[PDB]
Amino acid sequence: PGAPWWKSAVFYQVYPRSFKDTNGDGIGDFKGLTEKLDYLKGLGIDAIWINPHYASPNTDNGYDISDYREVMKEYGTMEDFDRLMAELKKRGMRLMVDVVINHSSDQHEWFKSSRASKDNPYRDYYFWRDGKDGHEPNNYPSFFGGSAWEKDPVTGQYYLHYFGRQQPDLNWDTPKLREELYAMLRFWLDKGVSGMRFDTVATYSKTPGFPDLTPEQMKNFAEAYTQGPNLHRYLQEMHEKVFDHYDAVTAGQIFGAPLNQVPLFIDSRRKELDMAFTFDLIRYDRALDRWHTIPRTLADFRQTIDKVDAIAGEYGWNTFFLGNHDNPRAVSHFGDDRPQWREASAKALATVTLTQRGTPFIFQGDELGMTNYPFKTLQDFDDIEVKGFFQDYVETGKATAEELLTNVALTSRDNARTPFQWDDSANAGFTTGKPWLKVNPNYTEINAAREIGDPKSVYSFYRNLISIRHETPALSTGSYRDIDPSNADVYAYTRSQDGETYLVVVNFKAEPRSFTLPDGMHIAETLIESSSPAAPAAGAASLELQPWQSGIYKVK
Ligand SMILES: OC[C@H]1O[C@@](CO)(O[C@H]2O[C@H](CO)[C@@H](O)[C@H](O)[C@H]2O)[C@@H](O)[C@@H]1O
Ligand SMILES: [Ca+2]
Repeated sequence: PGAPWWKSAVFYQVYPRSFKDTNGDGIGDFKGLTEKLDYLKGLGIDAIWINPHYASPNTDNGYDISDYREVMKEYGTMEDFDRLMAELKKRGMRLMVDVVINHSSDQHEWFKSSRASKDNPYRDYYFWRDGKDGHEPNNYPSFFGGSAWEKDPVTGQYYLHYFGRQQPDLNWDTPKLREELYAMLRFWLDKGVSGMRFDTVATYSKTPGFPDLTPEQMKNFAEAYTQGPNLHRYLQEMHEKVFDHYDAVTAGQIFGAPLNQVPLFIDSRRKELDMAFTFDLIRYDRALDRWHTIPRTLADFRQTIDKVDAIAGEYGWNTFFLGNHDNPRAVSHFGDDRPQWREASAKALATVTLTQRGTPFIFQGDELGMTNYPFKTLQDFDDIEVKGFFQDYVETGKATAEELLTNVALTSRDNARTPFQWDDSANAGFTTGKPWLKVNPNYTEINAAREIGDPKSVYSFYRNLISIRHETPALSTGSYRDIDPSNADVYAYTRSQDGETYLVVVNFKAEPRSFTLPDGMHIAETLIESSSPAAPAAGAASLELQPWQSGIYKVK
């Protein structure tokens, strides 16, 4: 048999708000993305995942939806959306949209009705509960600061919100709400959408009785919210009522779940989701409070990857990504973003990204080597997660504003949201007005127009890697094997399929290193290298590596 298209596709994540503005209001829009499809097509992209594009008050930039069937005013009209669809099809590309059904905006008609009275027909579309002992129903904290329970004076009860107070959680325990959600998914699927990424898919099921979390659970509340007892019954129901009738690919953002539970979401035999976005790797150096960082080495990096890969087993499938809209920039996070090493290391990371087993997702800008942004004050962050950390750690005296800044400058998701750098015109060609979030000053040296024609740019290296992966089955669907989980200097692994074996070797040190191939293995050909002065000799049994050198080889 053949492997589904999604297992050998290369996806690109577009955060519309920061991709391309075409009417100078400072916010990216659909017309801007449509206008750039040739750029994505030329890069070699097969499919695009776009962040939320529905009507939203934007308290959380698309993730607080006020109407699942209208497009966000800032991005355009349904007509623009359809046009995007049509233009992607002409290029043989597929669109994956974001599905945010753990919560809705508090401006959605369902919630406006729900909060009116305890007897309103929409009361149970959400979670309403009496406070206890003079305060909230229980000790549940919110991802974005303070309590997860908000009191509504209209009825005297509190409603639940794992996220923003303007993002009340939807009540999956209510059949009528589930059916409405299924009918809303068909509305988009009927328009031809090829894939759906499920926002915080592991938190749909709530714990009966809402008992207080234990002190330990409070330490990692994100994990506790992924343990609802009806989760998989609900995901299986959604697959049977909806996905069974279409040929869309499903990808779940399993945030907060213990890795050992991931197979329940992706084992194809369970008929739940097709693939998984996990966070063990991207948060491998993040502390439990989600804002401090902890020092890690390449040994920790590869070991996490091996664990995640082993979790897909035979019937499951993983996505692979080094960056997205909720995390710091890939080259700053995992590579070395100092001027003299940024390009070499961004190419190294590209080699890792495109040779991993699973479906890779390239986050907008990483193909250029975009970096974290030089925040100077807390006022430079738009992110509500940061305002939340201020409320929970500074106002409470657990940390000073300076300590918060020092740390969130390295972890804030806003590092990934500064406008895409198209060229060196005003605001790097992202807008003719004022960008909603400041463009990085390094756009003068890091921009698409400058890299596109240069054979040695980070962009060209990504383009070349994508081509190589597309022509080498082993690099998408082949087996994966880490050659030395304990080595903290050089990442080396093999990918194999149908008797064909490839070797990937990436130096993660800003110093020369050597690599001896497994005994019995010899280089056969060199497919590509970055930052290398000369390819190895056919038959080489070892490799000399320059600082941050990466290479893909066919062995024998
Ligand atoms: O970004 C912060 C925070 O939210 C997570 C889910 O736990 O991600 C998804 O849902 C959020 C709320 O809907 C969005 O703000 C975010 O953009 C979306 O990916 C995690 O990434 C993280 O804990
Ligand atoms: Ca615009």
